[PDB]
Amino acid sequence: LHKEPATLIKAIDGDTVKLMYKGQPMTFRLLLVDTPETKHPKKGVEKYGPEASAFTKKMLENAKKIEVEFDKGQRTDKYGRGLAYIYADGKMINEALVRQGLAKVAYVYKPNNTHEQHLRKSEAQAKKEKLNIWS
Repeated sequence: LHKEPATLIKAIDGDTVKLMYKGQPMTFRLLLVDTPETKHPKKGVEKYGPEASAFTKKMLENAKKIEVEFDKGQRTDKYGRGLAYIYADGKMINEALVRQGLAKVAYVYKPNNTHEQHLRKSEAQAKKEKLNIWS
C-alpha cells in the first residue's frame, strides 16, 4: 500500500471526511472502523458521536500533512465514498480512534483488511483500559 497526499475540505463526522484528492473533492469513509453517529434517524446523535467527530476533526485540522492510503480491494463503496486509511502527520486516524475507545473495529471484508490485526490489538487495549465507549 502507498500513501498519497490530500488536503482537508471538511470533516463530516467521526468516520467520514471530505478531502481534495488528485485535484477533486471526494468523500472518504475510514476503513475498518465504526464510530458512533452524529446523524442518521436510524440512531440520531449516539453517545460518543460528538466526541468521535471532534477527535477526527481536530486531528485533521491541526495536521501538517494529510495522506490517504487505499487498501488492496475496491477503493470506493456503493455511495461513491473512497475507502481508505487516513494519516495525519504520519499517525493513522483509524487506529487513533480505536485506541481511544471512540470507534469499534468494523465487520471486515477481504481483501480490504491489511491493517485488521493492528486495529484489533488497539481495540483490545482500549477495552482493557475501559476507555470511552468501553466505559
